[PDB]
This record gives sequence, structure tokens and C-alpha cells, in this order.
Amino acid sequence: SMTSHSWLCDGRLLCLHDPSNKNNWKIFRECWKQGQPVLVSGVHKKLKSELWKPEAFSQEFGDQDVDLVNCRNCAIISDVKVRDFWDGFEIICKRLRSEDGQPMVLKLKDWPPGEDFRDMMPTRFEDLMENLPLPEYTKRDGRLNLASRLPSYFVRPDLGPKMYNAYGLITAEDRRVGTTNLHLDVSDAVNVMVYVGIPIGEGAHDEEVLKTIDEGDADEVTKERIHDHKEKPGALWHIYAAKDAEKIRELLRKVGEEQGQENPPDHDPIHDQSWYLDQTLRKRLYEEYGVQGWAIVQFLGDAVFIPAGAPHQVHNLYSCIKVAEDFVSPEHVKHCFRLT
Ligand SMILES: [Cl-]
Ligand SMILES: [Cl-]
Ligand SMILES: [Cl-]
Ligand SMILES: [Cl-]
Ligand SMILES: [Mn+2]
Repeated sequence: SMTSHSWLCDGRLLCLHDPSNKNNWKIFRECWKQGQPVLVSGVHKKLKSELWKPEAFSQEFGDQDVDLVNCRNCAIISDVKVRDFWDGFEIICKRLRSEDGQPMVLKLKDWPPGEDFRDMMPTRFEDLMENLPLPEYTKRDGRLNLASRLPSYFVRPDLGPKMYNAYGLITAEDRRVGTTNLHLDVSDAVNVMVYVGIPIGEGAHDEEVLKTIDEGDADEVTKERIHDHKEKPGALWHIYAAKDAEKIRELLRKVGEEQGQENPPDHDPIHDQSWYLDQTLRKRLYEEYGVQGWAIVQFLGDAVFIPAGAPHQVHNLYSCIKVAEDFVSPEHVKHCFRLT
């Protein structure tokens, strides 16, 4: 039967089923006040699916100049064309190659650039903003979004949305690599998975994806969405409570020293955005510091609500198009205050 919600992460993560149900706030606000992330499924079914395809972005914007990032080594590929990225998104035989002759795992950097999403893509902007879940929180002028209402003593988010466009990580070696390394945001955000690209050429990559989710610490109920409903899994997330950020900095300072980095005792390894917590580091965080996180698999049309100040990292399983909007909930306004 249709139900309003379910639980993942063994009861620790709310999953809302109907993105446009007018009663979602009643369930949402109890979990959000405790500092938890929230998942809302089904947003894809509300969107104009032809607007969110890799071939459309290539056809409409392909001549723009851009930089890419190599996800395996963080190297910058400078001053190429937006089509170089998009035409390799699903066809592996069209990707830019590293020195070693392998097809690269790439991310499209700062595109559309800065606050230009609305100007460059007005039909996409309208399609996203009118279908975001929890609209009193997430719309630019929602009654519970303080973004437009705060003085200069509070850090205000830039005008969004922002896109996250990157290929899937492929190999056993790639299992320890981040798409986006561990960091935090001083505003709340909602990140929507609008397209998942399962490639061809090296098409039959199904079993490394299962071992990644398993070793990623995904819960048994999450393993059922793949095997039973055949939904398309996009990306593996780890999210940590805002209250645990300093313990994570203590672990990463100690590992930095062990690996002979030479760092002032006060340096900020989360702000540096240089670390990905692999299975070894996640086990050490739990055993040595008493810190548990949320392992989340984001499928096509899942919206991930990320609390202000919560450290988070993202590992793409397949090629993903994600779009995110920042907001400032009253529950979390402390995280953007500039004093004490
Ligand atoms: Cl909080
Ligand atoms: Cl558009
Ligand atoms: Cl709402
Ligand atoms: Cl990163
Ligand atoms: Mn982030």
C-alpha cells in the first residue's frame, strides 16, 4: 500500500514517500530539530524529465569554456568545452584519457558559474523550485526560510541552485576515492538526484557497485530497494551530526601526523576538503572516538536534506546529475551566526 513514510539506517533516518504531501512538515520537523538528515523519495516523477538529460545540456551549452577535475588525483583539466564532459557521461569510449590510456573519472567544476543558473537556465530553474519538497523551508521566500530575513551578523547563502555533475567511480582502487571529499556548509541544503547514467562499452559493472554499498555500511532495508524494486542507485553519502565535527577534526589531525603531514595543531582538516573517510577511517572514527554516521544511498529522484554544520562526503556509484538549493531553517540558524 501507499504509506506516508518509512525508516532507513535502522530507524535513525526518516524517508518521506510523497514529495508534495501538505502534511510532511509534521513528521519532518521532529527529526530535523534533533540534527538528523532526512530523505524524500519520488521528486523525479514531478519534474519535466526531458530538461534533465545529459544530451540536452551538451546540445544547448556544449560550446561554453570550463575546467574539469580528475576525481582519482584532484588534478585540474583547464580550458576545455562543456561538450567534452557531457559526450562522455554514459559512453565510456568518448571520455578524455589520462597518460596511462584509461578513461578518466571527471567532475564538471563551477558550472553554471557562480549565481548564473537562473539566467542561463530559466525553464530548469522554474521546474526545480516549483517541485522542491518542504516548500515552506526550501523556497527562496518560504515562511520558514530565514535566508532573506537575517542581518549581516548571520552568513547568508548565495543565490542557487548549484549543480553537482560527475562520472561514477569504477574500480576496486576507486572504492577509497571521494567524488566530493568531507566538508561542511554553514546553511541547510536540499540535494536532488535528477538523472542517473548507467554506462555502456564497459557495461556489466553491476557487482563492484554491490561491494561498494556493502563495505559502505548501507543498512539491510536500503539493500532491498535495489534487489526488489529495481530503482537506479546514484551515489553513496556519509553524513555526520554537526555536534561531532570537532571529534572528526581530532581523528584527521592524528592520521595526518601518522602519514607525516606537517600541520599546526589547530589546522582545520574538514575546511581543507582534502579527506575521504574509507572503510578503515570510518571504523576508527566509531571505535576510537565513539562517532557514528548515516550511510545513505541516493537513488534517482531522492532529495537529501543536509543539516547546517553536518560534515558530509559523496561517492558516485554511476554518472549523476544533482541540483541543490541552500536555505536557513530557524532550527539551525546558530551555525551561520558570526559571534560567540
Ligand atoms: Cl544543530
Ligand atoms: Cl532552461
Ligand atoms: Cl513545508
Ligand atoms: Cl572535493
Ligand atoms: Mn556539501
